[PDB]
Amino acid sequence: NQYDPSLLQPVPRSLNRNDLHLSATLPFQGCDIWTLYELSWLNQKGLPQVAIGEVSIPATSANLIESKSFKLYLNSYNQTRFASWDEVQTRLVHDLSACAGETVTVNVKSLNEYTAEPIVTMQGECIDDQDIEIANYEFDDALLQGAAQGEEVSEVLHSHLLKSNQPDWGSVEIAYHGAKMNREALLRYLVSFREHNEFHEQCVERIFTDIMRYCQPQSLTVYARYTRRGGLDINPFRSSHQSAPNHNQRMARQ
Amino acid sequence: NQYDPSLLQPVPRSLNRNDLHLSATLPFQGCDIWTLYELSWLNQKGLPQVAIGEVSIPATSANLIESKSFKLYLNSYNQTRFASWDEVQTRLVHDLSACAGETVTVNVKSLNEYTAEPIVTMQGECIDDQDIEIANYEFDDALLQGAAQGEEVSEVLHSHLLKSNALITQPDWGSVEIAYHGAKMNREALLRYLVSFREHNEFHEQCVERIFTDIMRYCQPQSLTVYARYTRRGGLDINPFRSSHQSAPNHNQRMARQ
Ligand SMILES: NCc1c[nH]c2nc(N)[nH]c(=O)c12
Ligand SMILES: NCc1c[nH]c2nc(N)[nH]c(=O)c12
Repeated sequence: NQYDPSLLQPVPRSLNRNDLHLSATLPFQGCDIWTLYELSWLNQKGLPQVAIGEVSIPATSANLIESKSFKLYLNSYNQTRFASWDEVQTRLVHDLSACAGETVTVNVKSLNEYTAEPIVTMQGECIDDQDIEIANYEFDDALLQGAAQGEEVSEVLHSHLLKSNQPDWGSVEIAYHGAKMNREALLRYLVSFREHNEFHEQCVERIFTDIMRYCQPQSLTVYARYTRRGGLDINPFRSSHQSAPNHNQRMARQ
Repeated sequence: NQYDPSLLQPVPRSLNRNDLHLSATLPFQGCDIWTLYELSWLNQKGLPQVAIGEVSIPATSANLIESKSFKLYLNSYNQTRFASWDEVQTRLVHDLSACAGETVTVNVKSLNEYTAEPIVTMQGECIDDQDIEIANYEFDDALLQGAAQGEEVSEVLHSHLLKSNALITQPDWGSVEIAYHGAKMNREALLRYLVSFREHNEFHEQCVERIFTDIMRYCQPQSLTVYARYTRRGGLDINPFRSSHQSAPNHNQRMARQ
């Protein structure tokens, strides 16, 4: 099967946001950064081309794009001849923007651009090394109740323990300014996502809205980077004060 | 549920090797390097642990391990408490060696070991940049016929254009590095040959062996190494290494698409 933009499946963002009981206007801004590790097509002469794509979808887009459908859409490029790399990037912008409902940004880079590019970790302190027992993996947001009692602080915390539903795996970076967060509670909360079902996008939005309503920080940023499924990974960034992360560099599991 | 070694499914190497007309005594030595990006389990206290696994399976093993079973087997660790990372590494070795049929080597690394680790590309000259037309995608090994007419040389070549499917599937993507000492290979022929794999259905390990045996039969190098690095599926990638003279690749460093 060749190029087929109708393979893309929009999912209205409002659908699962309704269950976060949001306000009229969004409490956050941000974007979903997708890495397309498998991007490949044929040039005009039938010679395969390979590239890595990077896509940025604004969090204000009416829809997100269902990842399997994104994967299938990309696969439809595989056996398709395009006259150039510019054409490929342009069609990607067109189709993805059409689907999302807002202009999407797309970078199509040759593999060579990645040579020597670092695997990175996240900012701040990892909260994952704690001596605690967890017997119960059921999602409990109330785990955050009275979570930030501390001194007013600006800090960045991260965790590699985000898991969801076969399993999805992710790391999450939480930067905030407010009463200092209890690290055990935060860890327990994050771990409680383990058995639970939502899109990565929806999960980041849940974590943001839960932290905001329980811990009431002055400013908050929640940024997760998930390992790829079907050659694509999703990296939702949601912030009270900030538009996007500085770069797309991959983490160890990605 | 809980840790379950029975999920592992071996696939005998003999299947494809018979297909490639090999005897019990192999033209090559080597191993299959797997990277396990998703390895996770619970510590004794129920706190999730995450690691990247690195598994080397000797090419002399009776069996390979079917990737999906391997993934499912690994998932069974997710909700299981293990006493230590040491116990995890031990269980992996024991179970994977039993499935493969020979002692497998396993390294379980913390995520932190990868910080600042650079992405690498393969060695030598990329053959991918050629202005040529591909008329059809059917696998053709005869594309290598008369492919090394050149003066005697030692060189390393690579291509990012390896693609494959399998009956069990969704395309697989890979890069392949070929180092040889022999009559110099025509790069157009080699590139075409590799591209002709696009619609091919076989496992990564089988592909690499096919490429090695094809190059050996058609190009008759004095020594040959074929090393492919494939993108992951289900959290696992396979990097088969096959050489006349060498037992293993120098490292597991990941490539752009991996
Ligand atoms: N992770 C499950 C999943 C399936 N399809 C998806 N599409 C998007 N955009 N995000 C997701 O998290 C998923
Ligand atoms: N990629 C196809 C595939 C499915 N299962 C597999 N198991 C192994 N060992 N190798 C493979 O290439 C595959």
